[PDB]
Amino acid sequence: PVTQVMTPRPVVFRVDATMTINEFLDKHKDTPFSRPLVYSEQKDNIIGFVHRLELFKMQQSGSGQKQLGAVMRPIQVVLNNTALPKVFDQMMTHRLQLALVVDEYGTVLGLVTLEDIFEHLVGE
Amino acid sequence: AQDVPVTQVMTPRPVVFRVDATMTINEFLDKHKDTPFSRPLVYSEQKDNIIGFVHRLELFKMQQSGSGQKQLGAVMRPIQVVLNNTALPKVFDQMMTHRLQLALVVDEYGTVLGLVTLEDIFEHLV
Repeated sequence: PVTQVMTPRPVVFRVDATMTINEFLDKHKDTPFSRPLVYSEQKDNIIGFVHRLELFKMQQSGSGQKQLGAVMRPIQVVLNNTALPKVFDQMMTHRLQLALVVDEYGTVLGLVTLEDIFEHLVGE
Repeated sequence: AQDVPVTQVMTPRPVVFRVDATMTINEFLDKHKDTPFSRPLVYSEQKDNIIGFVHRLELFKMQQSGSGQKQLGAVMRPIQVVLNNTALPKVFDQMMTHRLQLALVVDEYGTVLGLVTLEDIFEHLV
C-alpha cells in the first residue's frame, strides 16, 4: 500500500538529459522545485533526477559543460502496492532520495521522496 | 571505445520469458514449470509491457497458504531499467549501489531491449 495512504506527487519539473549543467544552473536559479526529473527524448521518458547542490559543485569543478544525462542519479521505481516501512527501509538503505511510483498496469502515478516517506511514517 | 555494450551482456527481449500478471498463482504454478528460485518476468496487458517480476518460491508459499486463487501481481516485485548507452562499469556500479540482481535494458526512448543480470555483468569484468 502506497497511494492508499500517501498520494504520489505529480512530475512537474522535467529537464532534458542533453541540457548542460551550466544551462541548468542558468535557467533554474532560485527554483522552488526540489525534485528535478531528467527525461531522455520524450518528456514522458524519465531516466533520472538531479540535485542542484551536487550540480553546482560539479560546475565549480569545471564540469559545467557536462550533460545532465551523464551525471544524473538513475531513476528508480517503487510499486504502489508496497508497504511503506519496506519502501522506507529500501530507500534509506540505498540512499535513494526519490522514486517514481508505478501501479500494476505499469502506469507512472507520480513520485515519492525519502523525506516524504519519513514524514508520513513519523506521523504514526 | 572502452568496453562492450550492456546490450551484448543482456538476454534480448525476444528470448526473455514473461507471463500475464492477471494469471492466478494456481494456474501459473500448474501451467509453467521451472526451478525453485526462478524469477519469471511479469507483463500487464501487452507482452512488452513488462512491469516487474515475481519469485516462484513466494508464489508457492502463497499457494500453500491457501491464496493460490490470487493473481501473480499480488506479490509482484519492481524491476528497474538501465540505459543501453551506459558503460558496463557504470551499470555494474548502479545495480550494486541499488542492490539490484536483475534489470531491464532500454534505449534512449524507453523501449525495452532485454534483461541483464548482475551475475552476468560481474562474470564479465571479474
